[PDB]
Amino acid sequence: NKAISTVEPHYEDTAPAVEPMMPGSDKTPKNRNEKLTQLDKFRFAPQGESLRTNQGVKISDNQNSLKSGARGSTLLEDFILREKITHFDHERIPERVVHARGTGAHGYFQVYESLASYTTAEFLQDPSVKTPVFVRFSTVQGSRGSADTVRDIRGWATKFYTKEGTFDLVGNNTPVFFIQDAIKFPDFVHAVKPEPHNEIPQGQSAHDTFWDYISLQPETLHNVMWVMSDRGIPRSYRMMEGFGIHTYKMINAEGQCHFIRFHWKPVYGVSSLIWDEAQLLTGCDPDFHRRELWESIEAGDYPEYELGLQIIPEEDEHKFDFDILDPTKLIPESLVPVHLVGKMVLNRNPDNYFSETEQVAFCPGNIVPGIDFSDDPLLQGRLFSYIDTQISRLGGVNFHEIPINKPICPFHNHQRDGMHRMSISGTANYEPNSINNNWPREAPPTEGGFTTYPQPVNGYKSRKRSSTFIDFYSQPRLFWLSQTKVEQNHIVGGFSFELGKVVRPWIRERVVNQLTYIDHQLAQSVADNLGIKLSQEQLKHPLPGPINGLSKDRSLSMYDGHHQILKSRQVAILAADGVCGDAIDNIMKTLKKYGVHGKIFAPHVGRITSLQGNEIEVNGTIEGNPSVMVDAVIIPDGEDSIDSLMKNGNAKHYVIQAFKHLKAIGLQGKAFKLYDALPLPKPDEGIVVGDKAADLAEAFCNVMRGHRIWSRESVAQEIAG
Amino acid sequence: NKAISTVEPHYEDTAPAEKVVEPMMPGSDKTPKNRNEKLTQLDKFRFAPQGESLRTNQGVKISDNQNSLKSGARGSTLLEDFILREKITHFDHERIPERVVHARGTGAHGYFQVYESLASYTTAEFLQDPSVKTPVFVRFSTVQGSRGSADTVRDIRGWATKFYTKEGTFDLVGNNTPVFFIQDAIKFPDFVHAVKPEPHNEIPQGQSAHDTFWDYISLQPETLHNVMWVMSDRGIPRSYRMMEGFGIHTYKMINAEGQCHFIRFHWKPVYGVSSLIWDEAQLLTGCDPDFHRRELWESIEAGDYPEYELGLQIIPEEDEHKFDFDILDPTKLIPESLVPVHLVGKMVLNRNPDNYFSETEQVAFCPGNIVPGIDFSDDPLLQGRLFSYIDTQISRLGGVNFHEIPINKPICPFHNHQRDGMHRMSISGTANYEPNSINNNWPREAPPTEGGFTTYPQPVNGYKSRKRSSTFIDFYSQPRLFWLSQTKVEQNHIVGGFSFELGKVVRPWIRERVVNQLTYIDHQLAQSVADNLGIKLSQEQLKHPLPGPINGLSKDRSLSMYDGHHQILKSRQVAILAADGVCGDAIDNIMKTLKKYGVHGKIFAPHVGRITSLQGNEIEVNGTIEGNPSVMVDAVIIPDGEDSIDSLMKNGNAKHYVIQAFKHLKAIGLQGKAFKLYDALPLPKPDEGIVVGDKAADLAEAFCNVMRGHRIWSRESVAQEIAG
Ligand code: HEM
Ligand code: HEM
Repeated sequence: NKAISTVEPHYEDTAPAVEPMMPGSDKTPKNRNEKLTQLDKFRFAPQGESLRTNQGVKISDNQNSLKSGARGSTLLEDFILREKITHFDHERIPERVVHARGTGAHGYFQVYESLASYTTAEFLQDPSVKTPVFVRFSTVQGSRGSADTVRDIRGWATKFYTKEGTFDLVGNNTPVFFIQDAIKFPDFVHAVKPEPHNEIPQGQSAHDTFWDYISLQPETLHNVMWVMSDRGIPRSYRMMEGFGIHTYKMINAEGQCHFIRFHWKPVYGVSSLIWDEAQLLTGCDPDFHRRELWESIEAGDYPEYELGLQIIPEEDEHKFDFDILDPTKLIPESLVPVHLVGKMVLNRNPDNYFSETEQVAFCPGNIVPGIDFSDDPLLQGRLFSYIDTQISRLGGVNFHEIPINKPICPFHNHQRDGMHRMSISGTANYEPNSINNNWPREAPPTEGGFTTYPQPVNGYKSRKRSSTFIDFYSQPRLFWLSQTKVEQNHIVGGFSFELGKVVRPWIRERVVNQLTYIDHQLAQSVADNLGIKLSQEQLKHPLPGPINGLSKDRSLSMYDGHHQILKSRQVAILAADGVCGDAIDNIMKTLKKYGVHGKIFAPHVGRITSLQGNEIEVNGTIEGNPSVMVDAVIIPDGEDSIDSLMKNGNAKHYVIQAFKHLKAIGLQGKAFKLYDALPLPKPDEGIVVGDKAADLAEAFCNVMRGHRIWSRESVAQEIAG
Repeated sequence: NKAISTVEPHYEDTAPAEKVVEPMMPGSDKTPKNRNEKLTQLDKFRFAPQGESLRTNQGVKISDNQNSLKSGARGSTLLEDFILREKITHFDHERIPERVVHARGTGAHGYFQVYESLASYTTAEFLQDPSVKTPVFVRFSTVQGSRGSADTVRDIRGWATKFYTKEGTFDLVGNNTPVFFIQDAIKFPDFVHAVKPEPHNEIPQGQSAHDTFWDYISLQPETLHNVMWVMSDRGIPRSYRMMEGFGIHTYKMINAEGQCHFIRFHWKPVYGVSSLIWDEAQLLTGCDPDFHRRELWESIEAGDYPEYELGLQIIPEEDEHKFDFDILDPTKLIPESLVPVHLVGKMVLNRNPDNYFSETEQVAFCPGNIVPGIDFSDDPLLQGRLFSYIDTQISRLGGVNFHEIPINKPICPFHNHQRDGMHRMSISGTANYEPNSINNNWPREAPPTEGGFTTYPQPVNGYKSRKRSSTFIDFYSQPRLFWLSQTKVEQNHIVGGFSFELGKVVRPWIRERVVNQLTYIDHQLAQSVADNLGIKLSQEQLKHPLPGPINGLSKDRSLSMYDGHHQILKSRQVAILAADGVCGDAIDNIMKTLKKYGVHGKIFAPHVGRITSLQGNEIEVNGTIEGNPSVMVDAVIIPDGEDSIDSLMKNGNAKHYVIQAFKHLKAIGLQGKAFKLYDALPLPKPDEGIVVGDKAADLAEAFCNVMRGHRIWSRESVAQEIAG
């Protein structure tokens, strides 16, 4: 009778008589902006509402097709079924051709002080204006189901909804790109994408065709160095840098042009995973970066970034040992410093991933008055591409009427029709007209009408790479020389693991040969790893010289040049029934004092009982949340807890793995027994042992500030875990 | 200077000269002698660029593929650069929508052969003549995840087979379990939405382990049977070569005399049924998301061709109502010990695609694509499916002419009066209506006795109504049947699947409602899962009524993967761990003993290229220990060599290799000083799955015979304690 009712219409309440992830409107409705307010009209509230067809007809039985009898044939006249299945059948739209895998969030931007001296852009004029933003973060190679923590460039697209136009800063998490001229983009992407016969491999550049292309195109080496480094595996989108890469122009009210490069510097520091850890994480949480960003917004650890600019007066364009118009060159911050000019806060998750994140459309050609393009030949080709791709991705030329894509300022023009036209126009569809007195009207430049800066143009129509672009190794060498030794090793690790998966040996030898033109130690280390004998002529290949008297730049090193923030990090607390309850409380309160999140992982979900008899709510099982998902591990005392964990292979392995991943491990009291029973060397600077819980946790927090125990790395390679 | 030359047009060779296992290649490169009538049809659409110029799509030679046309070498890019715009345009529009379900998939060409004429059951031409080789294209897939998601997830596996027969293309569109989750097509979007990533955050990818899925399960007990299958190890197959397939639905077959037989389709693999274990499967998605796709492609390049026997359960029309379940209910299987499976033919997949997008991505299957001799039953799930596959393909493949895409074309004639539509390839020149006289009514209808399709005149009696058939209201007997048929090991893995999945469900009332549903299936099942979830079952929950036997059945052997099916040794993979100083003759005798049983040995060393034996000889290695962990192999063997052992004992991944392969119940072979490495690990007294010997070929022989059991299940209780 009750089983019978589950296949009959459901007319009664199904709701029962720490919290899950929820839509932003449910969880942070108080965080608002002008764009979110515009989106409210498109939001729905089915509470108290009947289930209905798309035409507004109430449905009585959502459990059964209309048939010729209870056991009969389904009838073609069932329009309810056919409308339902039909909508389902056509849910999917094409994924982005690159950066298919991504995640989005709303926030706002504030300029610190008017930049009128350098630009007329309205969203950079008034420190009291809160300019809404939408940001999509992404990887690049993988399709939309691929894993978050792969080794890849990360895309970083910010849509500023300004009162005089929508401006898109479409950048990456490294300051250079792989290629110089847009014409090569499909060649480079085809090389990195899965190979066309077997569509293997997903979310990895470790295959023949990528390294083949690298080996024939030395311009790629600079960005390859970045992605072979630990920059290629950020800990979190909240903890990477961001760059527009291209040189743009900035025009002020006098008509004076400054060359400009955009930056985002994360308030939460710059931190990365390690390769083995990253790869494991694609296994146990392929949504790690999306989830972490979603949950950091719900926690209050709101992503914050400072917008920076490198500012170069027009007359200084030719004073560097590199073309500022070359997208494989960066401008070292030692020569041209980054002025922090404003701040972005991400503070609201979307309600519907598809409506907002999937359908959002960015393009670098989406500039606003006060900003202009440069002759960077990568950027020039990009301007064509973004609008064109969106024609098929979002089904036509009205994608700007999709609510996430709408400006918040007026947008009157003479364009008409196209697929899924939302607007209803009633005035003259041509300019000049008199029948409507020529409204809407062109705006004079002094009124905000966009104009192009009158840069001089002298030359010959030609297909030719500028001779000033032909420098392929000096910046890779500078970036190498700027790394710490641990960072250099991980670079060598990156190249060797990736080339290890290249089948054709001549491709690996050809890449190693390229490396001998950057640094001989780097080439030698990779070669040794690949069983490659380097000739003496190779060991002696000539190395590039300093760039404007520069051979290192500290800002190019994650760990020596940037800060590590303790706040918002995650700590696994391993505990079973019988754990010391006061220990847990004391650890928790301490973690919280520094803004760190303690997660209780136990052999079962629900609650565990402390030896004091109190119940403690568990955050998940040990088996479900392995050590790769947390920054550090702490184990509280309690005889029955420790004994349970020592019988648990996963709990023992949790400690071995975190050790090998160079993470801080805290051990209280009898908990050290567990460490001592394992095949692990004796405690080092990152094994905090103590009897007092509060003391131990304070010391444990202090060790976390260092991010990882780099000195452990040598012995870590001998650990069986 | 060479550096300048790389940014100017490339007019010279780039391949290497000489002096020098094989990369994966388009099937036309590696297996051109594996032919069929379909591949020959596809030969017309292939191209040899060797010695050809680089051209626009209009055929215009390109002189400089390295630079946009600008106003000067350092100038602005000109709008007039049609070469650039054409190339970027096409790239900008490469992607098409993924399939709304089973978006992650792999395809391979092959052929089907019937054993004997099935004429007494069906007129279907491809089941009439053992001499003919019917071309097939198969697409295997997962269900939930998008196109980039990982192979070895816990999911149902899809298995669609397109038969290019001479009187029509027939699609058998199946899954790797014999039942489905839901009874009626109208529920399909609800179920799929429930299992797909949740709509606010699109989390999680390739997992049912989240609240909305198990919310749906707890409210729709019809789902429970197929949930048992996916929570078992059926949900993590070793290989698409080592799983079963089922059409699930009762279909009809119709012989030339108009007789109807109710049937159900089966695929039985020659290479047996073998599954991964969960911890292993999960690690596998991290180190190789392409694992099944790669394995299938490499199996074909190796000549370990996927082989499957088509099977038929056949039920005379008059037996329709004789079972303790409705044979039109797709949450119901027909136990093979009530109605046996009759093997009637054999499929072999023997060629890989040339272009994944052209063939695998663009192929369209639909269970509405039957041929004369086969008809539909009133299964209310199947009936809805007929509508969806054509409809979905209109947007996925860009319109109603997707049948003209080469991979989709039939190999027989196909004249009709359809016309136009987006990307019409064929050019028609005759009357476009029927009846016509201006072309004498050609193409013409075909009489049934000539092979024109006809529906078998099944009686239809009822009232127009939306109602679930009373005969479908049995949600718990077949889950119980399935549970009681598993070994205790398989039962434990089912409990672990429920517990891991429900462990990731945030809302506790959903976890409790599922555990409650399990009390109506088996009290011990519920209790084990409730223990792992911190749920205390009430006395009234443990006294919930359990269902009775099914036509006198409480167990069916075929429903157990390891008790009721075969393990096959041939085609399995073995890690041979070695470093510089390995005993060369041990590797040779191992390699040759493995070759003897058709087992592939892989030398994994601390570095790619070559290791040198103590004898002094160079050995090409298959890849690094680091880049090829133990989850990628069926078993591990460590040859002798004091310098090799000494190296691996300092390698953290080589030691973990043994530990992990031990915990994953795999067979481990150690020769001589190799055991020194084993004893130094935290592992117990060597068991039946550790083979130790000094003589290499002796040890390999005993090693291969231990591989015969697939996994060492008796080791399971101790492996839990082993430090990961
Ligand atoms: C400096 C080099 C480049 C950077 C930093 C960059 C950055 C990005 C980013 C972050 C996205 C993802 C935007 C999103 O979330 O929706 C993206 C998308 C894309 N870019 Fe690039 N890109 C670069 C170069 C190129 C080039 C040379 C082309 C080709 C001309 C190209 C074509 C595309 C296309 C077609 C998309 C997909 C746009 C869409 O579907 O919405 N980009 N780019
Ligand atoms: C017996 C249960 C079912 C089985 C065994 C099954 C099997 C499959 C398989 C294997 C595929 C992937 C085919 C491929 O490789 O391209 C598939 C795709 C699909 N199925 Fe199902 N299916 C079932 C039920 C349903 C239902 C009830 C619906 C909807 C009413 C549905 C709609 C679809 C759709 C729309 C696709 C995508 C087809 C395409 O894009 O070309 N299926 N099904």
